[PDB]
Amino acid sequence: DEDTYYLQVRGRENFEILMKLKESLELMELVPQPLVDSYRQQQQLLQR
Amino acid sequence: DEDTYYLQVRGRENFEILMKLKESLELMELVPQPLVDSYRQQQQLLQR
Amino acid sequence: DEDTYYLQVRGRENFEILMKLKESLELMELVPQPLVDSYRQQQQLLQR
Amino acid sequence: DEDTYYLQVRGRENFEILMKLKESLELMELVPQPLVDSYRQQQQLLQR
Repeated sequence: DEDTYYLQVRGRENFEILMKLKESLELMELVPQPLVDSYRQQQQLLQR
Repeated sequence: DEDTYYLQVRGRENFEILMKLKESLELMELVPQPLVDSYRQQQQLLQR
Repeated sequence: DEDTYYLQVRGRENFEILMKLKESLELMELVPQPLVDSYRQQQQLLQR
Repeated sequence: DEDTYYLQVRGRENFEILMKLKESLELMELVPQPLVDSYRQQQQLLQR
């Protein structure tokens, strides 16, 4: 139990923010791991 | 068309982040407007 | 170490989605617990 | 004005949800456009 799930979200504004996020989170699995690591490094520089 | 929607999210980690968010976004409608305005002020102080 | 944090987000679209979310998540602490429980119940009805 | 921004988020749980999201949203720019389009198609199948 960890595959696709259904998220009931009320309100267009709310749905859109999460929908774009669902795409960002889901797509993060389709981005080459080595390329994500590099980004994490650029981000590791400063969380500010 | 702006009521509750269904968001298919794959991966437990992904689902949990959005699920907690769905709750935060949805609940934001149940928090007294005047009280949210006050918070926005405290937040308006600095986005840093 | 769990108070306010700084999140560096690149891209306006990205910043806005998270900013509105920061407000939703942060405000969730300002909404009466008993009132949130009631919502969670309405949400507990179905995650679909 | 649309580059990196700073998001002040209070509470570890809150910060973590948005932080992982900041990474997902930001990384979405590093994932080949043609590959994202394919995903969007798989997602276009059903929003349920």
